[PDB]
Amino acid sequence: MKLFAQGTSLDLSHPHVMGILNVTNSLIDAVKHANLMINAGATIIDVGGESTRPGAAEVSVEEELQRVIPVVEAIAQRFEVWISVDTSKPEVIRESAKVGAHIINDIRSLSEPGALEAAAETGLPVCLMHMQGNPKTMQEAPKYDDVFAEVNRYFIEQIARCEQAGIAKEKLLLDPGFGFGKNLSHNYSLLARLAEFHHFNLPLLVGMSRKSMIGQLLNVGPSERLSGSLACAVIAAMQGAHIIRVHDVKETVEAMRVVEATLSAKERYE
Amino acid sequence: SMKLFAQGTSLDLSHPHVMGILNVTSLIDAVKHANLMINAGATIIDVGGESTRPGAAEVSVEEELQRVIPVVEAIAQRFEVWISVDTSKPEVIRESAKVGAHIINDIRSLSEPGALEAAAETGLPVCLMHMQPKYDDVFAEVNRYFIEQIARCEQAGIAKEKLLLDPGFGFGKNLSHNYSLLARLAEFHHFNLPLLVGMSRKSMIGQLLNVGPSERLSGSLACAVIAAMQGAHIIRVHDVKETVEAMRVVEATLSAKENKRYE
Ligand SMILES: Cn1cnc2c(O)nc(N)nc21
Ligand SMILES: Cn1cnc2c(O)nc(N)nc21
Repeated sequence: MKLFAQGTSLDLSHPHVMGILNVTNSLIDAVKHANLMINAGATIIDVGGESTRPGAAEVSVEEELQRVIPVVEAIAQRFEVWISVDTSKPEVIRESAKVGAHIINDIRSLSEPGALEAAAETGLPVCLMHMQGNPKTMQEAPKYDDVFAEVNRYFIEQIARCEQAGIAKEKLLLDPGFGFGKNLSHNYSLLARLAEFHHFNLPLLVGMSRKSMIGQLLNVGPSERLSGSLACAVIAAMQGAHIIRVHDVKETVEAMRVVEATLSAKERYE
Repeated sequence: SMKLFAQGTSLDLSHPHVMGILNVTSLIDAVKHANLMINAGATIIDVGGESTRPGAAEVSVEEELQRVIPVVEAIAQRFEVWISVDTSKPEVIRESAKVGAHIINDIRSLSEPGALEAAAETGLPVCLMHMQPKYDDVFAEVNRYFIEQIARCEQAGIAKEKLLLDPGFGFGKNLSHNYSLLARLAEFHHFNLPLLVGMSRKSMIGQLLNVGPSERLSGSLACAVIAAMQGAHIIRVHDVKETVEAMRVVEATLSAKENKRYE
């Protein structure tokens, strides 16, 4: 299983670590951080210029372009690492692709007007992440009859949506969207059954690093969540997740080596 | 529904337990380290008074008793935690039980003269660990050993309800063997006995990552989670606080799963 973009490829025969580069002096520091993450073993860098947190304010397209495009450009010309961009905006998708981004990572799954068409035009890999509602209100009262079933149904529908727009399955990744319109028990129900999403025969991406599903479980703040985040990462990767999106790259890469050694000796866990 | 009974209390093995390592190979400092591990969430303390490491200095019966017994006694008097004692000597087994030890943890699986009888006399739970570097099928060999040792114990009057199995990570095993056993750990549940594992800071992490003993936390946590996801009941570690947090995540995950186990 592989992905192709910008004349290179990403081999997903072992779990990859995606380091988070939050860009909400600035350019200089961003590239410094990307370098540290690459040295720590990150093979994808995730650049995001609009907050995806509960209650977040929107960001204008001109400001998002200013935050994201020169960061993506600078990385793509200095390093060989793959680059993903967290954007919902057609114009950021186009301009990011133009300067070398490899993966379109939209928490809104190209729901914005023109996003679907801009994504397809790029020819790039696209991640489809489940979210209930939208970031302004998604965490007010998350509710599911059957969260696994509804997330699974969403993937079926969105895959169809992308295919019809000319984005082939071979370009798609799936992400259950931990924390996005989900309470604590919803998150663990999905993590417990993550392996069952392999039926789509698509790459699985997960992001749990320092999130509330760890915080609310341990009752600690964001800086005390490394051990829980590693446990989540390991649980996901043992079930065959292909990309793990994290803040703490070095520690996560070490954990994935152990997972990889265990998987090699096996005849995936489920 | 798996439980262990000892010294008038019981250990509920419906969820994983973290066992903290207390090295005593003074009494004040041993008690304070035990207090820190309990505060960090360890529910068993493993006390060792002749090191189990390779080529560690052997000690006399009297020395091991002087090292081990006062520590077991002090913990049993001050805390509600369960106590595991690392020993191979009949006399230490006997005296440890007398001052409140809950589990006999013998890396040699009660192989020394007298040890099997002394263990059976105490009525305490007994951990059977595998130790031998080469195997035709390391899992099959470890599985045969367990079959052998379980029988030997049952013959001596130690019922199956008292046994725990440990595959013995790093004990006569190379990198490949260790990960082979880790990968297939869930298959050992066919014995219907508790599984105890210890991978904390060991060579199966160190050689894989090429880092020193103090740099292996992330890898140790990965091993723990992997074992616990497969239904391992007790995890023996140096870093209790972090392991306990990781086990809490594993338990939230298993509670959401139908099988309550990954294989
Ligand atoms: C941008 N972003 C924040 N959290 C995320 C998650 O969990 N997945 C993806 N794909 N993107 C995320
Ligand atoms: C005492 N000791 C050291 N390592 C050990 C391991 O891996 N298992 C058990 N049961 N005891 C151990």
